[PDB]
Amino acid sequence: LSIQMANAKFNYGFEYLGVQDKLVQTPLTDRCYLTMTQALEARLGGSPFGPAGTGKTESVKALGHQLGRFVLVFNCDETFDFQAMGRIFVGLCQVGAWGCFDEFNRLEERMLSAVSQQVQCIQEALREHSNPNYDKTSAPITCELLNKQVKVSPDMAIFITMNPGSNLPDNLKKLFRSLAMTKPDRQLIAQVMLYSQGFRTAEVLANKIVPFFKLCDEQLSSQSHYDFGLRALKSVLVSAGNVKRERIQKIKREKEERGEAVDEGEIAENLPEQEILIQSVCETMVPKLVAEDIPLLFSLLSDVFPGVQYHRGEMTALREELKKVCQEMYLTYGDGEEVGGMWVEKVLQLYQITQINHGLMMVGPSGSGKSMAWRVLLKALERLEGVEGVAHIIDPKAISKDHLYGTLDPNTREWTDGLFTHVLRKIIDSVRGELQKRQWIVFDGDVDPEWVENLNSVLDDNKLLTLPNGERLSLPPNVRIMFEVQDLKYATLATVSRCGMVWFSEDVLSTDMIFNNFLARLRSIPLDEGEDEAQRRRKGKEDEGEEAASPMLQIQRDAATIMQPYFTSNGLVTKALEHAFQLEHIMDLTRLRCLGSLFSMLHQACRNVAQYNANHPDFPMQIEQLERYIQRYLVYAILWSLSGDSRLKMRAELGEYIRRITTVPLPTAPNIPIIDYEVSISGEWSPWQAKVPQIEVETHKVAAPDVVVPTLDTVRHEALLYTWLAEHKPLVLCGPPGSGKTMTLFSALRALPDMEVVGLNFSSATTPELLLKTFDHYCEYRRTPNGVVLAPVQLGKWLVLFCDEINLPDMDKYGTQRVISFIRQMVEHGGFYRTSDQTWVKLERIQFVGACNPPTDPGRKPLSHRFLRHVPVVYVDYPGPASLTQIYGTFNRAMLRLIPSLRTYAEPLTAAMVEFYTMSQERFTQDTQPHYIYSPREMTRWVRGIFEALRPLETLPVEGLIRIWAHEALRLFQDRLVEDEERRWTDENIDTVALKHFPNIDREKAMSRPILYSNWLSKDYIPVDQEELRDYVKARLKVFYEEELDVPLVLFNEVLDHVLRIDRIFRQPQGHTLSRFVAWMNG
Ligand SMILES: Nc1ncnc2c1ncn2[C@@H]1O[C@H](COP(=O)(O)OP(=O)(O)NP(=O)(O)O)[C@@H](O)[C@H]1O
Ligand SMILES: Nc1ncnc2c1ncn2[C@@H]1O[C@H](COP(=O)(O)OP(=O)(O)OP(=O)(O)O)[C@@H](O)[C@H]1O
Ligand SMILES: Nc1ncnc2c1ncn2[C@@H]1O[C@H](COP(=O)(O)OP(=O)(O)O)[C@@H](O)[C@H]1O
Ligand SMILES: [Mg+2]
Repeated sequence: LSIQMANAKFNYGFEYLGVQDKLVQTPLTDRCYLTMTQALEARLGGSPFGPAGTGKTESVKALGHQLGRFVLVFNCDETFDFQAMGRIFVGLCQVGAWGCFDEFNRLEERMLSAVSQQVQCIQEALREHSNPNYDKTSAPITCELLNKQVKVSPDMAIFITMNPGSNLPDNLKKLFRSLAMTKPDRQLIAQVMLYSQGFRTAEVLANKIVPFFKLCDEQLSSQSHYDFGLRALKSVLVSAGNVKRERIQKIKREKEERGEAVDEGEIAENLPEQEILIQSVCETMVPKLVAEDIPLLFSLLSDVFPGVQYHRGEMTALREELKKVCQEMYLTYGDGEEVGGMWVEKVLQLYQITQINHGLMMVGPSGSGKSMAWRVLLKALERLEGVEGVAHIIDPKAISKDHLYGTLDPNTREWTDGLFTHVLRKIIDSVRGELQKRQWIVFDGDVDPEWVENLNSVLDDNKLLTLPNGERLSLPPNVRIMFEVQDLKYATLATVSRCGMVWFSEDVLSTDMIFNNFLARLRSIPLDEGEDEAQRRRKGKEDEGEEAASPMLQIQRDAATIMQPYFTSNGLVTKALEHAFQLEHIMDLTRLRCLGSLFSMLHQACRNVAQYNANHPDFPMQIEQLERYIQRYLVYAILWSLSGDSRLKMRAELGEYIRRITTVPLPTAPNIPIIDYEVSISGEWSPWQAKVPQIEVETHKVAAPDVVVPTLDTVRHEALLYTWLAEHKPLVLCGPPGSGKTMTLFSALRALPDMEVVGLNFSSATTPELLLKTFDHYCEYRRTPNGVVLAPVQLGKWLVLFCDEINLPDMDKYGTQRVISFIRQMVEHGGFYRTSDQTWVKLERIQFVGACNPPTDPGRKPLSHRFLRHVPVVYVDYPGPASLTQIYGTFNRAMLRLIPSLRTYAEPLTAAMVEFYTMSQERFTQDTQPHYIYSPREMTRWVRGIFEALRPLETLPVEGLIRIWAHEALRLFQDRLVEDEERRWTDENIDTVALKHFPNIDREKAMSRPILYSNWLSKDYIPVDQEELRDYVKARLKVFYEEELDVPLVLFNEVLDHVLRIDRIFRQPQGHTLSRFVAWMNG
């Protein structure tokens, strides 16, 4: 066979090509064939250049296959095996075979230059053929490849596909003929391909569908997972042909069951082709469509296909099973355009995608029901198809890639299966008849290009996991690999293309569905039975005769009945949530975080009523008292769940709004926030300030009593702490530095009897290994018939992990914190995977409680929205004036117990320590300088300061106390200042505050301007004059010259002061050229 075109005359190399994709011979394809064959006749190379997805490489492949020549497409995107490319060029030259480089532009410059030199040598050797004088009876053509004279066959050729934006290297510009494949002719491809599927009308369908894809491309919002190129269009047309043939066979079988004669042409003639194509387009696109783009897509579809609509296929059996399972698991179900219609549609789309593809993804935002949709689908197909459904949930970023896929031991060769490989091997072996069962492996975590490299082969049509051990695991047809991801920001397009997709937009789960789920869970789940009765929930399909499973069920049912009016679609909770979303919060506010926090608080409310009934066995709670209590608690929990993450002013704003919209009475005191009030066990409100005792501290522990001085901010938060620890929810506390989250959390946790606090401090290098080490330290694994359970060694104690800085762990390159995802999988799935043995282990009595600083701070990072959904976040602002006054009044009263003559001045002093401090906090801010930061840590450092000036001294006058107070004020606040006028303001304001709070104390004796305190001159820490201190420091400096460093150091006014400040800080506890000098002097 000889294939000829214009001058070119090739011979057909009879190479077996299999069922290779045929290309519609469009005008651009004909032009490309013409120019490429002309170049090959001239022995020049071919360069079809153009935008991405314009048929370049596959047109070259089509031309090579038309002449029967072996084509070898070389990719040029981070997978370019250079070490084989010299060998591959030698093979191409010797055997005779074509080589095409897809996007040769994408090569790095070194790679580009080297391959360019190789191709230049080859093409010069090929061009040496073209001269006529060279007789080929004796012509051993050769080229220099791999330092060898390799013979070149004439049939061989090389093509280089380029992407403009550009040109070829200057080496090959003279040698390669270029062709612009700028725009393939979509209409003719669609026409020929639709006519290939048997569509009676193809010109109109092609001329409609082709502009529609372009219209979708421009109009719809840009998303990575969308694809409206020629590949997607051709896949849509194949699916349309399949739907058409299915309809032919449906009508045929319907007639055959009855009494009729069959002829395929008659049935095919009378059908709507537009409806079939539209059904295919919708079935293939709408699952991927974001909720914002679906009505735009339907509008464009109506415009391009007028008077044609897509009626969704009715799956009555699956829908009934879905209704049954949803009623079983306290989930709202709908039949479309109802409460929960979109979610039902999405789970049905998930079923379709699982049926078609063997790999799929769910790409909603956090809190859209993708995990619940998948679970409901599995448990519904359970009853529908009579096949047991099993789920293997893996958080892939939590585990390392090596343990995920198993690593070959570099020495003493032995294979250790990874977790995913262990699951696949277990399924393939089928020790328990796993092949009979249906198994879905769900990667429930962020997807990255690193851990999906081995999964690319599995997700593709190969369905073969290749391991470095050399074992090739074939995926059985029962296995389905699924993905849950909040987003696909860092996913390669290669991964997305292989997988089907269902986008679960956040407006698939309405607030009404979550409220219905909460109330249904309240009405049927006893809140004290826990996990022992959790199995029995499945024993009864309706639990008849078990309405009074406990008094807990009855009381919480009454509470739910009381709460129903406020949980409506336009109730108090909905409006409160909508307003709260307008407020700015230190952490990103998610809907389900607020809702889970509120549900936990209401759970604790009904628990409190149960406690009241237990403590009043004779006359338990009446329904009126219950109504008042729950009505007030709902407002209290609404505030503390929504505005709990905001400043006091915004909490007051939300309280004002609730006062505006609510019907429940609120307190009748004008200048008190609602958050300051508690709901007592009786329905009436009561201030929190009544529940905060005034205590007295010992002098021994005056500045570090690890017991928190009870203030308002401490009697509130601890209550909330308990309300969120009874439910085992992972509490988190945030706030500016020094606020007191760590002490408050430690005291609240240690106050409980059962809790065992384990103090972990997180940092940038912390990983899952830290938590695992803590578990091996305090906890242990035990085997049970249910499975492996991790438990604390101490029986009957709830072990809690304090994660002191949850924010600080560094993100990976792809915006995921490993330890945070690990904790997320624990708190959500109630366990993790032992990687060493590759098996699921369940936590029994493990909890997490975190502290943070706001994410705006430099070393911090924002937390994952999948993780922030579980944790309730509280914002501990600074204590403020009254709280500071109480906290440090107790400390000053303890401090003055040393000298009994100044006890009466304890309270006048404390207010001063507050007032000036607050004034500084209002005058100097972080904007002026980054280090102008004030907190209660200053005040303790004030207290401690005075303490270590008062501890050795046997007695003082009040003026001495004022002088020490002023000295510590200057040493803590004046030193940090940068500007001289600020220092002068501090000088004047210390005097103003002191004389305001200490009238009839003469200022001249009490506070002379040159305030210096030193311990070198005398044994005690008492004031001294400037000249004596100058002389002592000068003598010691002269000694220092000839001792450690032999250089002159001059003493001026502004260096003696720094020496004294450094020595002072050396004398305090936890006190953090001149530094070396003062360290030497003080030893
Ligand atoms: N109610 C209080 N009673 C006593 N001291 C308090 C109180 N509130 C705050 N403090 C002081 O606040 C300082 C900081 O408390 P601490 O909890 O130890 O730091 P922190 O809250 O963890 N700050 P950080 O961990 O950096 O975000 C300590 O010196 C406490 O004495
Ligand atoms: N069909 C439903 N009807 C009612 N409530 C539902 C339904 N589906 C989910 N919910 C509620 O919404 C919650 C979130 O569902 P799901 O756990 O599947 O979310 P998700 O989007 O996967 O979240 P995450 O980002 O935490 O992984 C469920 O715990 C349940 O409270
Ligand atoms: N003339 C054509 N006939 C049929 N299909 C085509 C034609 N041109 C392009 N295509 C399709 O468009 C897609 C283009 O991808 P490909 O040619 O591999 O990369 P690029 O076009 O970016 O060089 C292919 O899936 C191919 O099937
Ligand atoms: Mg999920």
